[PDB]
Amino acid sequence: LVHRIKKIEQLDAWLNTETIPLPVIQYQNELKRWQKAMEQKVQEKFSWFSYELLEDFYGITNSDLAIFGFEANAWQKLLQEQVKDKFKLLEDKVMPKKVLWFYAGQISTLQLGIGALFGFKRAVSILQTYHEVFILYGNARQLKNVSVKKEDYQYIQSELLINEPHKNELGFIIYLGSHNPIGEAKAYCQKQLQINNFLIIQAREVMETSQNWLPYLQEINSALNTARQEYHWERIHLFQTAPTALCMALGIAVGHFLPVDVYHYQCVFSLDKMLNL
Amino acid sequence: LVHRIKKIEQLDAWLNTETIPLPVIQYQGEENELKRWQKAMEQKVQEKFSWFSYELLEDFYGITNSDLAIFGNGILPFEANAWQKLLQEQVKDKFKLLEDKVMPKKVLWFYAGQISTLQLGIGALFGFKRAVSILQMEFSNTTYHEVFILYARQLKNVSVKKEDYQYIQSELLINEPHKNELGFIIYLGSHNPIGEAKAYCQKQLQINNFLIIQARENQGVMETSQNWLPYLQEINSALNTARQEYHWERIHLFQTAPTALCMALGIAVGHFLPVDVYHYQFNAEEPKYRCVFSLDKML
RNA sequence: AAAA
Repeated sequence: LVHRIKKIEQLDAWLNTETIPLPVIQYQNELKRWQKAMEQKVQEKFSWFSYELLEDFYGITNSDLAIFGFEANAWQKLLQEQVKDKFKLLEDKVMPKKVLWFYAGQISTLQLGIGALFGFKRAVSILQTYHEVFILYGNARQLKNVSVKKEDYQYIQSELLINEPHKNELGFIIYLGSHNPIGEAKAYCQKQLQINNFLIIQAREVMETSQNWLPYLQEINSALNTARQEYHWERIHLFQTAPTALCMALGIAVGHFLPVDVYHYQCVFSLDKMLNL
Repeated sequence: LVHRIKKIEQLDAWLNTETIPLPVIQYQGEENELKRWQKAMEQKVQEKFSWFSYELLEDFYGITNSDLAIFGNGILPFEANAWQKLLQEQVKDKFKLLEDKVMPKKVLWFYAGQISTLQLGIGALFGFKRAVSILQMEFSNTTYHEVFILYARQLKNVSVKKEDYQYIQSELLINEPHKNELGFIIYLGSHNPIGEAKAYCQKQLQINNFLIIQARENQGVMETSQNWLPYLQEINSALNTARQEYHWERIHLFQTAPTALCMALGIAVGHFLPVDVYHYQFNAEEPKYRCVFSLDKML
């Protein structure tokens, strides 16, 4: 029931628009504080948007846009319980008009699985006061640009170290966070999985929040494809620190195609198993 | 049985036209996402033929959304016989039956698909004798774009030579001239298959001759507004030039290519070539490649 | 490489 309408233009904007935003959060009363900020950020671009108006027009409640409640079976269960069908159900609810998602998240490692289940085919705005940092609407396809070679790298440096060409097990290191995991990741890969192959990605010089973060995704995708061009890899394990937006977009781009075992630092799930679980 | 039509302009436009769009799509998953995909495709077709509608299609030729969808429930099993059964029970006669459904009026297929490897078989069973608009979703605005227009001779053009290449770069590695078999590798997507397919060929097919095709400048992103017909022209010219000075008894196809490009390549090559297509399955144990079908065994 |  629509009863929170105040301005007459609000009804016109809510009934004669092409895209209806649905801000979604990934939180483990803090949701109310997080959803208030998320409702304000979309209000910057859509002053006609309101959570009460959204629940009146389409029934998308506040709990309907948030999944709450050694990363393990608990992590994969929270992944498959609501996240797997959330986007499909919400897009089914607003069936005529297109959907412009607004995504924020909390857990870095779980954000990779959330993005992989989320897909590369969603017009999204990934926000990181919350500031939008990933713009994949309006331009989106550029997220999968792997054309940037190793020589013309501007933001980050990639180094590939291979010690067992016969063994097709490569480690994935992305040093784009707070604490450098390079030594710990090397010890873990050389001690537990006995993997001597690592694909480290480090910064060339945390980030500029105001600026668009697409070149980071383009550079990591290009480095991964360049590494996979000449050699064969059966399995990839990540060992990284990253912002929510960066890993979320990496999961969006790489997706479920590559055989990847995402681990969390303080395996858990499999990127190819998101479509299987 | 016209009952879901309100205006008369759509009625008269449907009655007195020559081309009737039959937008056929392929999906593997849930029916709700199939309905959403069909709705987006219907919007794209109405952008060009405003009188089009699924309800009008059903009221005019008695044809539902099922006939326009190559639909399968869940993930396709990673078995060659399963893919062959899908190609034969569904795709082998689908286009023939849809063509026969509307006999006096020409059909204009507005095609998009989901599984890239399947699109080669769809194009092979499709044939160059059908004028077709091949689409590709641009994800900035969540809308299709007509990247191939065949409504078709320039589809099967050859006159472009290697020195005049502008879009793709092609190389031919012939290390064993005695062996009359090579692997066709295409990389015009965002996940490089060169290493994995080369390892598969050299460890499971014992083939050391390759035809590698990539993009020249912008690999992984192709302008969905611009026509992709030159891309396929370059690819087909490279393929035929590789088959001019050499005889290839059998070809092996691995590709990370757009769905639109895959279907365009399938319709250009057709079944007049000895190629086995190998599909990469994400949720599969190593080896993740498998000869799902052969291009020369369709008929 | 399962709407690239």
